[PDB]
Amino acid sequence: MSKQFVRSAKNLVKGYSSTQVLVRNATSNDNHQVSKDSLIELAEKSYDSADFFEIMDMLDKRLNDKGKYWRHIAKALTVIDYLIRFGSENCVLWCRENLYIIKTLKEFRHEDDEGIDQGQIVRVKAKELTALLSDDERLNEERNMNI
Amino acid sequence: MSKQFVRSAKNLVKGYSSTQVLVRNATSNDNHQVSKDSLIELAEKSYDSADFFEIMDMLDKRLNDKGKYWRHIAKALTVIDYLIRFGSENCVLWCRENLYIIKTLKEFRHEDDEGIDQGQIVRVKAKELTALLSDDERLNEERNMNI
Repeated sequence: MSKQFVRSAKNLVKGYSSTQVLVRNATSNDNHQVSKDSLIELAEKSYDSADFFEIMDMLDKRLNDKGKYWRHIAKALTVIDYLIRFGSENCVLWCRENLYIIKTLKEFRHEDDEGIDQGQIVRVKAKELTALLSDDERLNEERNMNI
Repeated sequence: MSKQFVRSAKNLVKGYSSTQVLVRNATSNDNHQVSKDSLIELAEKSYDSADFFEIMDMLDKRLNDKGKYWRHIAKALTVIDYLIRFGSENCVLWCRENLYIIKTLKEFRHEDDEGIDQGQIVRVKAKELTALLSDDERLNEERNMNI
């Protein structure tokens, strides 16, 4: 039967739009962090009312991932970082609502494959992130010096 | 209000089709493993392009199950074995893309409440399956002599 579309056949089954996929691509399961361009492109779609909502929800679905998928949670936090600094005000306030999800990720355990502390990058980045969040002074200044 | 038929409602509320239900029943949380009949049924329905997609996703939605459901992950693997061995070629190529889910299952931790680990049953069938999967020569010979 047909062949190379099968990658995109998957996303259709679950009903992911290209915006949901670009987030799913940005938070991939490999190691390469997030591409420099993908972030500003998600920064643009953060203003787009429809896309915006698709983005936020996908990160929350990515933040509450298993112990095994440390990289989803690793990349997700860098994405959430780029939006609160470059994207819309909508982005910051969203995080403030479900702030407990980030505070919980401070303590993430995954030293199982096969002993290496892989889940520290998750802990540290979250702690590093929410530190930037809770303060009001350092937020508004960074945004003014970006746009 | 009603009695035994309420079971079907549970599968209704989540919007499960006949095939989506047959997958969940064969790949249930019992230790009896799948039925030989249920295998060739899902192998046959694998040819049907409508059912074909439901199966893969329901097998995928069951491979990333929690620690507690070790029996789901085991049967799901042994199911994919039958389809890569008997069913439509479409199935095999599906697996080649979501190989990241298969590769990671080589290791899997499950301390078993009573004090055991199976645990390995999940680990081992994965290792044994992908080893069969990765080879191009073993596949093409296996199917031609079965059809």
